[PDB]
Amino acid sequence: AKIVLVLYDAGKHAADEEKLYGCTENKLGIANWLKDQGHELITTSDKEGGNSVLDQHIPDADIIITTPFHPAYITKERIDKAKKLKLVVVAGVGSDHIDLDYINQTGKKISVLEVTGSNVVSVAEHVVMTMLVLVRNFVPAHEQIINHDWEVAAIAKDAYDIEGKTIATIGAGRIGYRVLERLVPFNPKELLYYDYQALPKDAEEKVGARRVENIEELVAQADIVTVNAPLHAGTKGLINKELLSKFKKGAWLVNTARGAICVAEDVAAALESGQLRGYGGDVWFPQPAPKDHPWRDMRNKYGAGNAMTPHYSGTTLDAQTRYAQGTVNILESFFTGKFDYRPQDIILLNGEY
Amino acid sequence: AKIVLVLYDAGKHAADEEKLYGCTENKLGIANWLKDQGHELITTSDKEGNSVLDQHIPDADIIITTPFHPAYITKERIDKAKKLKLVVVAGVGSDHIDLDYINQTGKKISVLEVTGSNVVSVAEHVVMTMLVLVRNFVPAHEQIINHDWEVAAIAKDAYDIEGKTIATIGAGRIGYRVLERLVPFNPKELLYYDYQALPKDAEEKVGARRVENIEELVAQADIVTVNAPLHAGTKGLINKELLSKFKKGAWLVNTARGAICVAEDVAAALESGQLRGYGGDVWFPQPAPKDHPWRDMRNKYGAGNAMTPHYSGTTLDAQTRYAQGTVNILESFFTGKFDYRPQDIILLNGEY
Repeated sequence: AKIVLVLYDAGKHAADEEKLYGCTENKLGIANWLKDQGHELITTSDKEGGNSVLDQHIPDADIIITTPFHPAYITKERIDKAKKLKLVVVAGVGSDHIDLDYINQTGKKISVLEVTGSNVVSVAEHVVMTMLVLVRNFVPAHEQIINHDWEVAAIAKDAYDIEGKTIATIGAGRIGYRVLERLVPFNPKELLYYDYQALPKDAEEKVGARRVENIEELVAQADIVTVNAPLHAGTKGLINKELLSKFKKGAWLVNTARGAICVAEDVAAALESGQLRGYGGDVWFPQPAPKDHPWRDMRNKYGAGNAMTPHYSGTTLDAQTRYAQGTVNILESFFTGKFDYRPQDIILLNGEY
Repeated sequence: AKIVLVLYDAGKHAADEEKLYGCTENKLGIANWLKDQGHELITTSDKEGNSVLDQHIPDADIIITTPFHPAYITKERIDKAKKLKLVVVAGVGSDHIDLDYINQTGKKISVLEVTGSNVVSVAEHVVMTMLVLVRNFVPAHEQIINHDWEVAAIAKDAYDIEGKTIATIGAGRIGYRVLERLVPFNPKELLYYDYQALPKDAEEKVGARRVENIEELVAQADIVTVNAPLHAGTKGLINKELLSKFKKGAWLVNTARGAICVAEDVAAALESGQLRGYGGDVWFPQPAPKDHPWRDMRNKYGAGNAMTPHYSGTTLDAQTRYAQGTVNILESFFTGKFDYRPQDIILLNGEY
């Protein structure tokens, strides 16, 4: 079987860290396994333009493996040319780069699987970390040290404890809930959530969570807001100038979900105005963020309140090990003809939901 | 009564933030409370050198200090303080007060601090610092603001805190609250070393296992955090010998006292990879000199440093607790009820 694996080139970084499975140099740790089984593995980061290594191999690829961290766009056009395509894998979680709709609507016999649950802890930790960084004003504090300064009042004047804050999640899916779980022993004033359906009463109670009917009422009472929902018609451009005006004045906002859920210039304005005290997270639109993206240079009135990182929260080394293992499991399920996939991993099975 | 309150000048920052109580400009938010009660308040930052503190010491009934800008209540000052009845720390930490001398004199001076008021603030700082180091946040943010984007450069040394073995040296108020906050992160195990056991049911609440000696503790730990007082057993505890027994690539956090570490030994361990990261907000000497080795030290990747100035206990939330607790102490004294919170007492009329 011919497998096309699309990942980024990690360059010298792959040489520094053998556990960095998720790059072209290290090949998810599956190269020898595939070779020993008689399979042909094409690994490439070249995924854009008709001339690309990806497109060269598409016509006779049996399997394509992709990553949200360097997503090969498995478009209608590519699917149509992929005459032997049987399985598309996401070595991680997130599938917007694959035209699931097209596969399902046509009824093409193509399975699409991802390593469900493998990303969740990593992102949830990143959220709580980012909350803490922002609320406790860590960034300018650290900057003082490395700049050979020491002016405690300059930091203290905008530093709080997370204790006694009201904390709101937009979305209480796997990540949102794991964030709430992690926030419990921090003794927030209250944990709150908005979602299209309720958490079960026992789940709500385990984290002391209260359901708020609408986002406007949710954000109005929240010291801290975190976005943990997918990008869709209900969430695209959700965090805009209008909704931001409904936030608590000097609220902190974290988004490790999708960049497009925010209107980027609206967030920058709100931070600079004091409507937000801080913003952080690792997701951008466009992504990778251009060098000029407003979220890079945006600061609050004190020159802080920015806890942005490149998009990496779900690709820690621990997450990458789970992605690599999960990819092997999926591939073994396929190669053996068992198709004994983990039910949660199945996005489409031979084109069906 | 005459109350001398020794803080620091926050300058323009005091005007920026009204909840910044711990500075001379804002006078713990007690200046009017004190005047309304008929007391005289002297506020100064001048504590070195005929300094203003020294001018007022001879007839101060009460001196209020802050551990963040400590006025040293020295042997000489105790001698000169003819009316001294009460010394208060608007916060927690009494290193700057010669308690041994006060006790020795037989003078009826109470010394109180707002016990418990800094604990959550420091505990949060610890867990934050752990996450920042483990998840490799510092170089990640630096990329963004440097207009770069190279995920692999960050990911190559970024881990989840989940599945890590985490150890605290000391399981007192801060140490225990750190452990409590770590529980839902699913660590492989939470461990502690201390001179006394956690009460059984507190031990079981965080799933902690006691380790009998420090060497054994640090040898199995992915992350170590220092939450012990500075004394004979802990001064220079974290030296090159002990560090060489750390798990290779461990993360170390210290928000307790700078002097529990040997500064150059920690820096050496970070540069060599014995530590993957070091963080915390305590320094020795403090404030840190401009070339203090902990400022510039990095792991081989140019990261592994999550140092801050000494501010974890200075958050606005803690400062509110300090101001309120200082009111509580003062009013217990003023009313002559002396109905102090038992945990606030360091000396009661000179006695431990």
